[PDB]
Amino acid sequence: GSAVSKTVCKATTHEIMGPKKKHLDYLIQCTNEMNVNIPQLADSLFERTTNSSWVVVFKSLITTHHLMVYGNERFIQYLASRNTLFNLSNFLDKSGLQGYDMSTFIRRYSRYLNEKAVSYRQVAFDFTKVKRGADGVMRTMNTEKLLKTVPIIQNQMDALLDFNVNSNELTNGVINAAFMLLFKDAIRLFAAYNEGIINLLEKYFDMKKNQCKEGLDIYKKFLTRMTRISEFLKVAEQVGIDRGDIPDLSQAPSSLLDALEQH
Amino acid sequence: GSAVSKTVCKATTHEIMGPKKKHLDYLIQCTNEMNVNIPQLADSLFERTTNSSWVVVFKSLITTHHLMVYGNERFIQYLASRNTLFNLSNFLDKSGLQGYDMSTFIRRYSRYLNEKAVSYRQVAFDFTKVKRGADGVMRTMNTEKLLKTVPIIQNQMDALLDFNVNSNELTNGVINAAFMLLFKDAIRLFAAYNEGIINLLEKYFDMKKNQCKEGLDIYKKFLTRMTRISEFLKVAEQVGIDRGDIPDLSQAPSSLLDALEQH
Ligand SMILES: O=P(O)(O)O[C@@H]1[C@@H](O)[C@H](O)[C@H](O)[C@H](O)[C@H]1OP(=O)(O)O
Ligand SMILES: O=P(O)(O)O[C@@H]1[C@@H](O)[C@H](O)[C@H](O)[C@H](O)[C@H]1OP(=O)(O)O
Repeated sequence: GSAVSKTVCKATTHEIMGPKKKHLDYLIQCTNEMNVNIPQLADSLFERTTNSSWVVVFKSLITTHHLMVYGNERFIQYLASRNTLFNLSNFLDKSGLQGYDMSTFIRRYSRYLNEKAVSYRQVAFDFTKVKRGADGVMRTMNTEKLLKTVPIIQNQMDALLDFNVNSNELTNGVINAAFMLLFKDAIRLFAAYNEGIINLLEKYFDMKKNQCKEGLDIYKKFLTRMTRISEFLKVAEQVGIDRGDIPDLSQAPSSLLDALEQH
Repeated sequence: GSAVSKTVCKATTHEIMGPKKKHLDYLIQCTNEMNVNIPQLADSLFERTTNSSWVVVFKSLITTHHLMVYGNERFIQYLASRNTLFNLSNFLDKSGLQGYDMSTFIRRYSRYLNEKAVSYRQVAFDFTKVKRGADGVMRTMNTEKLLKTVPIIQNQMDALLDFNVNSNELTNGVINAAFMLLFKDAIRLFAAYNEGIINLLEKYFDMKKNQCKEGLDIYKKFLTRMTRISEFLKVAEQVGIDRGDIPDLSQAPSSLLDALEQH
């Protein structure tokens, strides 16, 4: 409460760096205790995003992201259960040039975090954390659910990609911390999108006519998102990310000629 | 040969970013083929470090590092088997201000890479890649070897820490790529140093008098290196590294009072 509320403030000071690890680890522990009240924790983070300063606001967003990623699942479950989330579509800190320039990234990042909660609300699991491989959800899921799901991933991906940053704009510790978390989500989200497309192809020839028509549209939009993701990973390469952490995109786009299996 | 030699050139162009992933992955495959001649591969990288331009030289160093980390063990085994390695102690590119400023980091980075090969030569394994835990080498190694080894780790660590960079000097893609690989080595190297200290303490009370005297000196220098590593991880925090990747240093420095178990 007070100890939680104080940690929230310390994670979101005016200092120009991302939230400190020591504050973030204490918050993560908070989400794992059955006696902590999650809504009060969340409320304190939403209140910090009514501040007028870009630094405070951007740090409150990054804290929320890190908790969705490393915190107990009850945190994102609460965020998904609310009706309204971040309303920063018109944010503008005009106090200095860094302010103006960062305001745009705040808008875009907050939209991605909203879309991340909405996706959890719709399918009741986190695309970034579920079992991959061949024994996983995205690999072993029925054809009806599949057709319903893949388009939700696509949507979460588009909001992520709209962050639209260039290497020459990653110039301070705050936006750099945001980018590192976005990178982590992008690679896990791609893995899951890819798995769904693999299942699709597996089942495509064996399926109803109008189904086939829906699948065709999904494979279609996947190929177009494949090139956007390439551009995103190139910004990561330019910035200096370890090349061992960057996934190899040499997987699944040869086959567009089932655009005729609808004879 | 020619295909290897050409890839080396492409990994080390004048362009101001780290070596591209596609070139690095081809080199990694080269080290895993029984028919590729390792010495010719290595020689081509050493030749690039006689270039006059800081960009070429720094990229040849980073390529060599990435191969020591992700390549087949026969690569680092060859480097350790040579008598002379990098001789860049007097490097200076004076063609522009970026040149002057980067020359110092080239000197320091090349010394760390030399020390990394020397350490492999001395103990016949890579501190960064061996089994950790309780079923690992660093946890289960005899008291004589231990006393001999821990000081080699300490030495490799000091050369790593002398890189001595501040957040405000990480301003281009080349030095940033170097830093990401150094970060990865620093955390694995610390894990192994820590494991050795744990074993030490385990065995300390049950050991010969002069042995005890040696152990005491090692624990001593470990505590002093513990604070340097803290400073290093703080530069990583400032830059924006995901706080989940940064290790928790809340392990093993209470006990200095065996400085008396020598009664
Ligand atoms: O060394 P760390 O753990 O950074 O803690 C620092 C500490 O060095 C000291 O400067 C505090 O006054 C400062 O406010 C605190 O930060 P905090 O208040 O955010 O804990
Ligand atoms: O798209 P990537 O794979 O970067 O390859 C690029 C390619 O886009 C094109 O500009 C080449 O002329 C350029 O030299 C090459 O780089 P390369 O010669 O280093 O392969």
